[PDB]
Amino acid sequence: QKLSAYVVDWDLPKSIAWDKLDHIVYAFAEPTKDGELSGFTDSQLKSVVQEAHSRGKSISLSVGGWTGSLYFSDLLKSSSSFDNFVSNLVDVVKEYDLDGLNLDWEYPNSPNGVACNSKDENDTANYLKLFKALREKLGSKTILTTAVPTAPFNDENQQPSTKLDDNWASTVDAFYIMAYDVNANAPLYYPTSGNDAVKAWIAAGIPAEQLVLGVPFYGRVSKQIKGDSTDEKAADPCPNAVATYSGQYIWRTIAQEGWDDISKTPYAVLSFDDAASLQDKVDYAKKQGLGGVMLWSLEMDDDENTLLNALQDIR
Ligand SMILES: [Mg+2]
Ligand SMILES: [Mg+2]
Repeated sequence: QKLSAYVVDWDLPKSIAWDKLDHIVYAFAEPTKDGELSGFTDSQLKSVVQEAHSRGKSISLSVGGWTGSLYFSDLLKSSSSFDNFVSNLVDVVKEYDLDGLNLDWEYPNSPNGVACNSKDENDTANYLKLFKALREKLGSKTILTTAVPTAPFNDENQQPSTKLDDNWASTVDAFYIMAYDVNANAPLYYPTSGNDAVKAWIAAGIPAEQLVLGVPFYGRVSKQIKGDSTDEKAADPCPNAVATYSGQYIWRTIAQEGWDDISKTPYAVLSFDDAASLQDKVDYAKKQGLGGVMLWSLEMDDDENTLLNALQDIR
């Protein structure tokens, strides 16, 4: 899986450029307070799985996400909720014939992310309990990945773990660094960036070949002011939460509506990514011996696949 591409349940790519990618990550299934799965479309996940297998491609289900991380901590600290969650993850792998599961908790024991997310000092340890249990329960041929922040999972004082249980690196196949929404939106060099994140995760104990550099097909605008037509005002799943904008401009608005040396990204203020910066990220990933790259998200590209084409050197 040198090149993985996220697709979203609420806006699937009408047509997937299958031979231009290796791996589809389907977002999101949201864990409920009770360890159930929710939020994704049966028929749609079935159909995408069937198409991926027909095209000889692999597909994972992403569990969690920005508004799907409310109950990870609560679920994983307790016992039979942990077990119920593990069993339902095994069962969704059964049901949908999945090649992998991608765990996207944002974030273990963190003040960042959705404000009212459940958080506990033991979140990273129970998260690895979850991964060891999943590797247990699913077999060796199931792909276990996680979408990860720019720094190793927070410790029990809400600081990036300086060392990780190498049962991480031996249980989890790949770690997808979400090196975007940093501030540059997806800076390659920097107080963090893709390079700084790769350094931190390598120093924490995750080898480079199990690290996957995450790149965006969008940019963020600043003067939170509104982005383009897809930036709708939205509130987090917390009572009384203020609804806000993201500032998002997907690549398609940039393209149809017609440089920063330090971060190696383009500015317009709209900080975003084009074929040049994405090629720079690919060159970085190759020079560092990373496992590949992941992209968020596939539907944001244009008809002529500008951004997906600019990534082909990884594969
Ligand atoms: Mg169902
Ligand atoms: Mg996200």
